[PDB]
Amino acid sequence: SALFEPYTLKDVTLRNRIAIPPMCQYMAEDGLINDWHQVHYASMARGGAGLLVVEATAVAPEGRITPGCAGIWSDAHAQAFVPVVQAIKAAGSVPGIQIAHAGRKASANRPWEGDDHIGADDARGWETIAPSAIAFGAHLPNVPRAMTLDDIARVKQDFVDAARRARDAGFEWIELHFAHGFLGQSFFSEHSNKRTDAYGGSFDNRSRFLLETLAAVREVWPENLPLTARFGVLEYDGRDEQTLEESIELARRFKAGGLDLLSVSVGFTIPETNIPWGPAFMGPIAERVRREAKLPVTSAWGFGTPQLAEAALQANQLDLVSVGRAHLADPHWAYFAAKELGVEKASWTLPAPYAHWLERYR
Amino acid sequence: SALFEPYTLKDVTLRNRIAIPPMCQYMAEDGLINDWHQVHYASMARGGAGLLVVEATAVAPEGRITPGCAGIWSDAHAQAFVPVVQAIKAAGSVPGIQIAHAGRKASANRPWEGDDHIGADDARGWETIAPSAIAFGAHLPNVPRAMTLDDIARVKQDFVDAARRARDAGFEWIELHFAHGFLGQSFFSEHSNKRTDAYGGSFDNRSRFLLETLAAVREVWPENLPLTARFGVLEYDGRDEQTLEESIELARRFKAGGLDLLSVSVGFTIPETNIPWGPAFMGPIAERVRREAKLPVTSAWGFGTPQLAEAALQANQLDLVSVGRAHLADPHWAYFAAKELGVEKASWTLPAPYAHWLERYR
Ligand SMILES: Cc1cc2nc3c(=O)[nH]c(=O)nc-3n(C[C@H](O)[C@H](O)[C@H](O)COP(=O)(O)O)c2cc1C
Ligand SMILES: Cc1cc2nc3c(=O)[nH]c(=O)nc-3n(C[C@H](O)[C@H](O)[C@H](O)COP(=O)(O)O)c2cc1C
Ligand SMILES: CCOC(=O)/C(=N\O)C(C)=O
Ligand SMILES: CCOC(=O)/C(=N\O)C(C)=O
Ligand SMILES: CCOC(=O)/C(=N\O)C(C)=O
Ligand SMILES: CCOC(=O)/C(=N\O)C(C)=O
Ligand SMILES: CCOC(=O)/C(=N\O)C(C)=O
Ligand SMILES: CCOC(=O)/C(=N\O)C(C)=O
Repeated sequence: SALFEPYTLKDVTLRNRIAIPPMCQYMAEDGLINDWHQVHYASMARGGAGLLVVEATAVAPEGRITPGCAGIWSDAHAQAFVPVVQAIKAAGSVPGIQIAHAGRKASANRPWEGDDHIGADDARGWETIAPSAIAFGAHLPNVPRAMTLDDIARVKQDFVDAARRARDAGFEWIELHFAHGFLGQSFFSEHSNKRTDAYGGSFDNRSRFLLETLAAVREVWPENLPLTARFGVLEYDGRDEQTLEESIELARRFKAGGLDLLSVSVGFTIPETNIPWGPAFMGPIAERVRREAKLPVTSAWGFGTPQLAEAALQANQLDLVSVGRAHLADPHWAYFAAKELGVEKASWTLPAPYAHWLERYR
Repeated sequence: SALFEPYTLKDVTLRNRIAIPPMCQYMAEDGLINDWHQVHYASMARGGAGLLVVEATAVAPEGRITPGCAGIWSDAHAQAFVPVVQAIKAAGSVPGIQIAHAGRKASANRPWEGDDHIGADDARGWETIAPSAIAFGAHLPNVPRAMTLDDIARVKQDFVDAARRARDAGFEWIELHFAHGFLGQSFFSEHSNKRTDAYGGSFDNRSRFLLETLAAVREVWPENLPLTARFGVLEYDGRDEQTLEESIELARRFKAGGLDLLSVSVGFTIPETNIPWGPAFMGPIAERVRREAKLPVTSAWGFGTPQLAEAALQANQLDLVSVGRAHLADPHWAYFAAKELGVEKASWTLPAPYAHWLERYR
């Protein structure tokens, strides 16, 4: 089965094509991860996935989505990830991390605590920053402060320092969070970027923050470890053909700038959209980005059955299949997929203390 | 659903009727558990089971099954369990432990490393002890040393010391391992016990080691925490009616000795048997023990589907359903069962960072 073929990118070899995409846990305190994350990540890595990308980890305190978000804005924050890196590697998986800045969608409650912007009377909140002083709307009404040129320099340096820390902590795969309506995506989109300086207006200017951040990270991230990004390539806002064409052109520039793989997603920049949710619906879009930009890709949002994942690889729509929620339901989902796809010795997707007995359960 | 009704025994309340029975991991070193066990147990506890009984933990070095078995024969060994106890509790499950002595089945290889008695030239092996100098046979040919009265006194004290260490580590539930052909079971069975002293021959004599060990443990284990045992009530050796009658009588004497619940199993004392493996095959046997000995029971060996578990509880065959291998396959099996049985808010079997999203997946 294609899902269980290894994948090599730079010096990193994944044992199969199953990637666990970044999934915020909202369980950190002051950015510091803890026993929640340690067990959560170690268990999923033992489940068999070849790559585990750690959740959106803020490059700066105001770049957290919520008060429960992980951070990597100090060396002490980075050192807290070391046992997670070690547990993922000990399980035979590859440890990655998504480094992030939530932009105008920051200072929000946890999803099971309202999911909305923290009110001004709640001392847990903080001022948000963005390309322009314009709110997302809906449940995120807080108007962000428009970034200064010094803010732009500072946030870029925060991404550099976050990448340096991720490198030194032993991560073997990095993903820049340029998707999902957060800071990077909001620089690209004309919905959110009304700037009149070098960072807004034209395609070159809207791309500039993302390309400059990529280039700055490229200087500190090892050439032999995959340098990746997540990017929303369309919004389902009635502008899809033009937006996809521009996003694919930006992907070409990412490739020229040393990007090794693109996690293809939806922008989620504004709420006034009509996303056609369905099984594997991103398949054709990821395939178009992969083929037209000539870059390996992953995607998510409905590939979480063994046959859907296998079909996407066979059709050369994806290079890795990201499977998120199914791994929250079952940390050993990779083993479940190996069984369903008839992999020889499927139980040995898991470590010996499980595999021995489940082979004989069979 | 009966499977998701709470259960109270002494001062302990389990949130549902799903118990994870003891399952050796073979990953300890010199009896000390480590990060294998920490993640393994914490992840299963977060999966939703109401009770998690930690694997057979040796009361003495020679009572391990294998060089990978956990031990609790010193205070340092007990302290290693504290983070496991606390992680199970933090997940909302109840931490138990099975304390054990492998008897003539000790000094064996891990199951995926031959599963057989360690060879005499292998430096990892040790001298085994048993009621009588008689080998199990088959893949376990080593002849054990017949225990003296001094050995009997010492092993009993080892069980006492282990129970006191388990108490201080914070376990809320203890299970004495009198099953599966190990030391306790082998004192009961005429196949393995040929003694001519007070500990062999008659039913009273064969029961004596088990009753005296239970009574000695009772003096140090808190009256307000469940005191349980696992015991093989038949062998499938052509002597089932007589053996089950004797085993049920011993269960009555365990109850008179303060036992709160019996984990009903098969003896596995000798290899020359014909065990009729099948779904829920222990149901009728556990029901007979429960009704005739008037004692709460659990059992295992084929209850690991949601409907089989539910049916056994509704028929009053069991008070708790032990589900072992299904939790190695999926450490969130309790959530899978809640979904299959149509429990309201089934996703909230899991902690919020999973439950919130799986409710909406639905
Ligand atoms: C709990 C949760 C947290 C998420 N956090 C992140 C995140 O930190 N970064 C990110 O890029 N996507 C995040 N996402 C989106 C997922 O990576 C993924 O795209 C989504 O779950 C769809 O894939 P699936 O259908 O396999 O679940 C998150 C999704 C969930 C359910
Ligand atoms: C890996 C493994 C380890 C086990 N270790 C123990 C043990 O330490 N003590 C015990 O009493 N039973 C042990 N058993 C037997 C189980 O507790 C249980 O009775 C068996 O797995 C049957 O239940 P199931 O059909 O739900 O798996 C073990 C079983 C397995 C698969
Ligand atoms: C068998 C492979 O798994 C392991 O050894 C492990 N984590 O995966 C540890 C720390 O014991
Ligand atoms: C809905 C698009 O945004 C995401 O997927 C996300 N992070 O990227 C979270 C934490 O929800
Ligand atoms: C029929 C069950 O066989 C097993 O796997 C087992 N436990 O589950 C053993 C041998 O310990
Ligand atoms: C909200 C549930 O969180 C937990 O269960 C936990 N351990 O289990 C923590 C706080 O780390
Ligand atoms: C075959 C019966 O033995 C067991 O289940 C056991 N412990 O009790 C193991 C395999 O470790
Ligand atoms: C509640 C819907 O869950 C999702 O689709 C999701 N990821 O899978 C989000 C919003 O991040």
